[PDB]
Amino acid sequence: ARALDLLRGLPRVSLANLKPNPGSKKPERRPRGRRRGRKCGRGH
RNA sequence: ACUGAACUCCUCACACCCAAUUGGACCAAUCUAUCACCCUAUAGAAGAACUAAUGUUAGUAUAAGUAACAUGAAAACAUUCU
Ligand SMILES: [Mg+2]
Ligand SMILES: [Mg+2]
Ligand SMILES: [Mg+2]
Ligand SMILES: [Mg+2]
Ligand SMILES: [Mg+2]
Ligand SMILES: [Mg+2]
Ligand SMILES: [Mg+2]
Ligand SMILES: [Mg+2]
Repeated sequence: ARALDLLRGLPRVSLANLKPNPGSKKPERRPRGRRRGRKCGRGH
């Protein structure tokens, strides 16, 4: 099982590494900007 | 016969010019948790960034040193005159 030793190939897994899993939460878009929102949920 | 453009070719480098709406990836600053020690990495947040709403608080221009405004005269400030 190469997993544990492959992990041993790095420094100590400190608190600086606990990443949310990619696909954890979709981006919290503030309803604005040049791309997502110009009228923010109501239209003209 | 030329001159005449993002049409096209010419050499690089090409996924870099609609309307809403939707869908994905990055980040301005701050706080926190570990890092780090001239502005820093990665994560959880969240009152999270403005050329404007006939917005409001402070400052300050302009119109401008303009529009408008006051002390009867004289005299040693005794007093006289109008
Ligand atoms: Mg072309
Ligand atoms: Mg288009
Ligand atoms: Mg940045
Ligand atoms: Mg905000
Ligand atoms: Mg402003
Ligand atoms: Mg204003
Ligand atoms: Mg004038
Ligand atoms: Mg005058």
